[PDB]
Amino acid sequence: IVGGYTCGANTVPYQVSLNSGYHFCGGSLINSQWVVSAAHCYKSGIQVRLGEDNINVVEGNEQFISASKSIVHPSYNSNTLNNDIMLIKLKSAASLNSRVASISLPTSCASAGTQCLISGWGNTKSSGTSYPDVLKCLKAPILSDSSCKSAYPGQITSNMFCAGYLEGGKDSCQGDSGGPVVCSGKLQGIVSWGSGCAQKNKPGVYTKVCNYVSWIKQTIASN
Ligand SMILES: FC(F)(F)c1cccc(CN2CCc3[nH]cnc3C2)c1
Ligand SMILES: [Ca+2]
Repeated sequence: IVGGYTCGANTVPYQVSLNSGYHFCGGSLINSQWVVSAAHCYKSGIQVRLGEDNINVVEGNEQFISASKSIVHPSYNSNTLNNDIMLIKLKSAASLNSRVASISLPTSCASAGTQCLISGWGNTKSSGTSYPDVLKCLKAPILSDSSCKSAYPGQITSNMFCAGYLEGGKDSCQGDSGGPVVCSGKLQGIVSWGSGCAQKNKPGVYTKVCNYVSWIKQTIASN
Protein backbone atom coordinates (compact mmCIF):
# COMPACT_ATOMS: atom_id res chain seq x y z
CA ILE A 1 0.00 0.00 0.00
CA VAL A 2 1.43 3.35 -1.10
CA GLY A 3 0.31 6.49 0.71
CA GLY A 4 -1.71 4.61 3.34
CA TYR A 5 -1.63 4.43 7.11
CA THR A 6 -0.80 1.84 9.73
CA CYS A 7 -4.09 -0.01 10.31
CA GLY A 8 -3.47 -1.00 13.91
CA ALA A 9 -3.05 -4.56 15.11
CA ASN A 10 -5.98 -6.85 14.26
CA THR A 11 -8.23 -3.98 13.21
CA VAL A 12 -8.85 -5.72 9.85
CA PRO A 13 -9.78 -9.13 11.23
CA TYR A 14 -10.65 -10.75 7.89
CA GLN A 15 -7.24 -9.92 6.36
CA VAL A 16 -5.05 -12.96 5.79
CA SER A 17 -1.43 -13.35 4.72
CA LEU A 18 -0.65 -16.22 2.33
CA ASN A 19 2.74 -17.65 3.24
CA SER A 20 4.97 -20.07 1.30
CA GLY A 21 8.09 -19.50 3.40
CA TYR A 22 7.41 -15.73 3.24
CA HIS A 23 4.39 -13.50 2.73
CA PHE A 24 3.44 -13.41 -0.98
CA CYS A 25 -0.24 -12.35 -1.18
CA GLY A 26 -3.20 -11.23 0.82
CA GLY A 27 -6.63 -12.78 1.08
CA SER A 28 -9.95 -12.43 2.89
CA LEU A 29 -11.52 -14.87 5.34
CA ILE A 30 -15.12 -15.46 4.25
CA ASN A 31 -16.09 -18.23 6.69
CA SER A 32 -14.28 -20.43 9.21
CA GLN A 33 -12.87 -22.69 6.45
CA TRP A 34 -12.49 -20.53 3.33
CA VAL A 35 -10.39 -17.66 2.03
CA VAL A 36 -10.92 -15.56 -1.12
CA SER A 37 -7.83 -14.31 -2.95
CA ALA A 38 -6.66 -13.48 -6.49
CA ALA A 39 -6.14 -16.25 -9.04
CA HIS A 40 -2.75 -14.71 -9.85
CA CYS A 41 -1.78 -15.66 -6.25
CA TYR A 42 -2.11 -19.37 -7.05
CA LYS A 43 0.77 -21.64 -6.07
CA SER A 44 1.15 -24.91 -4.17
CA GLY A 45 2.28 -25.11 -0.52
CA ILE A 46 0.19 -22.28 0.88
CA GLN A 47 -0.08 -21.67 4.60
CA VAL A 48 -2.84 -19.24 5.53
CA ARG A 49 -1.86 -16.88 8.35
CA LEU A 50 -4.78 -15.32 10.21
CA GLY A 51 -4.69 -12.80 13.05
CA GLU A 52 -1.51 -11.17 11.74
CA ASP A 53 -0.19 -7.70 12.30
CA ASN A 54 3.61 -7.85 12.19
CA ILE A 55 4.21 -10.71 9.74
CA ASN A 56 7.79 -11.16 11.02
CA VAL A 57 6.98 -11.49 14.75
CA VAL A 58 4.73 -13.94 16.60
CA GLU A 59 2.61 -11.50 18.59
CA GLY A 60 0.04 -13.91 20.03
CA ASN A 61 -3.15 -13.67 17.98
CA GLU A 62 -2.06 -15.65 14.93
CA GLN A 63 -3.54 -18.84 13.58
CA PHE A 64 -1.42 -20.67 11.01
CA ILE A 65 -3.43 -23.17 8.94
CA SER A 66 -2.32 -25.00 5.79
CA ALA A 67 -4.48 -24.99 2.68
CA SER A 68 -6.10 -28.33 1.79
CA LYS A 69 -7.36 -27.22 -1.63
CA SER A 70 -7.20 -24.21 -3.90
CA ILE A 71 -9.72 -23.53 -6.63
CA VAL A 72 -8.84 -21.00 -9.31
CA HIS A 73 -11.87 -19.60 -11.13
CA PRO A 74 -12.70 -21.81 -14.14
CA SER A 75 -12.52 -18.83 -16.51
CA TYR A 76 -9.41 -17.11 -15.14
CA ASN A 77 -7.21 -15.77 -17.94
CA SER A 78 -3.69 -15.02 -16.69
CA ASN A 79 -2.88 -12.76 -19.67
CA THR A 80 -5.83 -10.37 -19.27
CA LEU A 81 -6.46 -11.07 -15.56
CA ASN A 82 -10.15 -11.52 -16.35
CA ASN A 83 -11.83 -13.49 -13.52
CA ASP A 84 -8.90 -12.94 -11.14
CA ILE A 85 -10.33 -14.84 -8.19
CA MET A 86 -9.42 -18.00 -6.27
CA LEU A 87 -10.83 -19.87 -3.27
CA ILE A 88 -8.62 -21.56 -0.69
CA LYS A 89 -9.95 -24.11 1.78
CA LEU A 90 -8.27 -24.43 5.17
CA LYS A 91 -7.25 -27.87 6.51
CA SER A 92 -8.99 -27.01 9.79
CA ALA A 93 -11.54 -24.36 10.75
CA ALA A 94 -10.23 -21.07 12.08
CA SER A 95 -11.29 -20.10 15.57
CA LEU A 96 -13.38 -16.97 15.11
CA ASN A 97 -13.04 -14.10 17.58
CA SER A 98 -12.83 -10.27 17.53
CA ARG A 99 -9.38 -10.38 15.91
CA VAL A 100 -10.06 -13.21 13.44
CA ALA A 101 -13.40 -12.78 11.72
CA SER A 102 -15.02 -13.41 8.37
CA ILE A 103 -16.10 -10.63 5.99
CA SER A 104 -19.58 -10.74 4.43
CA LEU A 105 -20.00 -11.25 0.70
CA PRO A 106 -21.94 -8.55 -1.12
CA THR A 107 -25.64 -8.99 -1.88
CA SER A 108 -25.40 -6.15 -4.37
CA CYS A 109 -22.58 -4.47 -6.28
CA ALA A 110 -21.09 -1.16 -5.12
CA SER A 111 -21.31 2.09 -7.08
CA ALA A 112 -18.70 4.61 -8.13
CA GLY A 113 -18.10 7.02 -5.28
CA THR A 114 -18.48 4.35 -2.59
CA GLN A 115 -15.78 4.60 0.06
CA CYS A 116 -13.77 1.44 0.66
CA LEU A 117 -10.91 0.11 2.78
CA ILE A 118 -7.98 -1.56 1.03
CA SER A 119 -5.30 -3.32 3.09
CA GLY A 120 -2.12 -5.33 2.81
CA TRP A 121 1.57 -5.89 3.42
CA GLY A 122 2.65 -4.81 -0.06
CA ASN A 123 5.27 -2.32 -1.19
CA THR A 124 4.87 1.16 0.30
CA LYS A 125 6.95 2.93 -2.40
CA SER A 126 5.84 4.09 -5.88
CA SER A 127 9.45 4.42 -6.98
CA GLY A 128 11.78 1.98 -5.27
CA THR A 129 10.89 -0.78 -2.84
CA SER A 130 10.08 -1.03 0.86
CA TYR A 131 8.04 -3.80 2.40
CA PRO A 132 6.36 -3.21 5.74
CA ASP A 133 6.10 -5.56 8.67
CA VAL A 134 2.72 -4.33 9.91
CA LEU A 135 -0.55 -4.14 8.04
CA LYS A 136 -1.20 -0.99 6.00
CA CYS A 137 -4.57 0.50 5.13
CA LEU A 138 -5.93 2.89 2.53
CA LYS A 139 -9.34 4.53 2.28
CA ALA A 140 -10.27 4.93 -1.39
CA PRO A 141 -13.36 5.51 -3.49
CA ILE A 142 -14.58 3.33 -6.33
CA LEU A 143 -14.10 5.18 -9.63
CA SER A 144 -16.59 5.39 -12.49
CA ASP A 145 -16.48 2.74 -15.19
CA SER A 146 -15.85 5.45 -17.80
CA SER A 147 -12.84 6.85 -15.95
CA CYS A 148 -11.48 3.33 -15.33
CA LYS A 149 -11.78 2.54 -19.05
CA SER A 150 -10.24 5.89 -19.97
CA ALA A 151 -7.27 5.13 -17.70
CA TYR A 152 -6.77 1.65 -19.17
CA PRO A 153 -7.99 1.55 -22.79
CA GLY A 154 -8.86 -1.95 -23.94
CA GLN A 155 -8.18 -3.63 -20.57
CA ILE A 156 -11.17 -3.22 -18.24
CA THR A 157 -13.73 -6.00 -18.35
CA SER A 158 -17.12 -6.23 -16.65
CA ASN A 159 -15.35 -8.23 -13.90
CA MET A 160 -13.09 -5.33 -12.90
CA PHE A 161 -13.38 -1.94 -11.26
CA CYS A 162 -10.96 0.84 -10.47
CA ALA A 163 -10.57 2.44 -7.07
CA GLY A 164 -8.23 5.10 -5.79
CA TYR A 165 -7.06 8.50 -6.87
CA LEU A 166 -6.41 9.71 -10.40
CA GLU A 167 -3.96 12.31 -9.05
CA GLY A 168 -1.67 9.52 -7.85
CA GLY A 169 0.07 9.04 -4.53
CA LYS A 170 -2.32 6.52 -2.93
CA ASP A 171 -2.75 2.96 -4.25
CA SER A 172 -2.32 -0.74 -3.63
CA CYS A 173 0.93 -2.26 -4.88
CA GLN A 174 2.99 -5.45 -5.30
CA GLY A 175 2.43 -7.80 -2.37
CA ASP A 176 -1.10 -6.48 -1.76
CA SER A 177 -2.34 -8.91 -4.46
CA GLY A 178 -5.33 -10.95 -3.40
CA GLY A 179 -6.23 -8.73 -0.47
CA PRO A 180 -9.55 -7.11 0.40
CA VAL A 181 -11.45 -4.09 -0.78
CA VAL A 182 -14.23 -3.69 1.79
CA CYS A 183 -17.05 -1.20 1.40
CA SER A 184 -19.90 -0.78 3.88
CA GLY A 185 -18.90 -4.03 5.60
CA LYS A 186 -18.91 -6.15 2.42
CA LEU A 187 -16.09 -7.61 0.37
CA GLN A 188 -16.52 -5.81 -2.97
CA GLY A 189 -13.05 -6.19 -4.43
CA ILE A 190 -9.84 -8.18 -4.56
CA VAL A 191 -6.49 -6.49 -5.24
CA SER A 192 -5.81 -7.54 -8.83
CA TRP A 193 -3.56 -5.27 -10.93
CA GLY A 194 -2.44 -1.83 -12.02
CA SER A 195 0.27 -0.12 -14.00
CA GLY A 196 2.99 0.47 -11.45
CA CYS A 197 1.61 1.89 -8.19
CA ALA A 198 0.24 5.31 -7.25
CA GLN A 199 0.99 6.81 -10.67
CA LYS A 200 -1.12 9.65 -12.06
CA ASN A 201 -4.12 8.40 -14.08
CA LYS A 202 -3.29 4.76 -13.28
CA PRO A 203 -5.53 3.72 -10.38
CA GLY A 204 -5.64 0.21 -8.95
CA VAL A 205 -7.82 -2.38 -10.64
CA TYR A 206 -9.84 -4.81 -8.55
CA THR A 207 -11.78 -8.01 -9.16
CA LYS A 208 -15.52 -7.27 -8.98
CA VAL A 209 -16.54 -9.74 -6.23
CA CYS A 210 -20.28 -9.23 -6.58
CA ASN A 211 -20.13 -11.03 -9.96
CA TYR A 212 -18.78 -14.17 -8.25
CA VAL A 213 -21.05 -14.62 -5.24
CA SER A 214 -23.06 -17.45 -6.82
CA TRP A 215 -19.86 -19.29 -7.80
CA ILE A 216 -18.36 -18.77 -4.34
CA LYS A 217 -21.46 -20.05 -2.55
CA GLN A 218 -21.95 -23.12 -4.72
CA THR A 219 -18.23 -23.96 -4.63
CA ILE A 220 -18.22 -23.82 -0.83
CA ALA A 221 -21.44 -25.90 -0.70
CA SER A 222 -19.82 -28.80 -2.57
CA ASN A 223 -16.18 -28.67 -1.41
F1 LIG B 1 2.91 -10.98 -8.65
C1 LIG B 1 3.16 -9.95 -9.49
F2 LIG B 1 3.98 -9.06 -8.86
F3 LIG B 1 3.81 -10.41 -10.59
C2 LIG B 1 1.83 -9.31 -9.88
C3 LIG B 1 1.21 -9.59 -11.11
C4 LIG B 1 -0.01 -9.00 -11.45
C5 LIG B 1 -0.63 -8.11 -10.56
C6 LIG B 1 -0.01 -7.82 -9.33
C7 LIG B 1 -0.64 -6.87 -8.31
N1 LIG B 1 -0.70 -5.44 -8.68
C8 LIG B 1 0.64 -4.81 -8.76
C9 LIG B 1 0.54 -3.39 -9.38
C10 LIG B 1 -0.62 -2.71 -8.72
N2 LIG B 1 -0.99 -1.34 -8.69
C11 LIG B 1 -2.04 -1.20 -8.01
N3 LIG B 1 -2.43 -2.36 -7.57
C12 LIG B 1 -1.59 -3.28 -7.99
C13 LIG B 1 -1.63 -4.76 -7.73
C14 LIG B 1 1.21 -8.42 -9.00
CA1 LIG C 1 2.78 -12.02 13.48
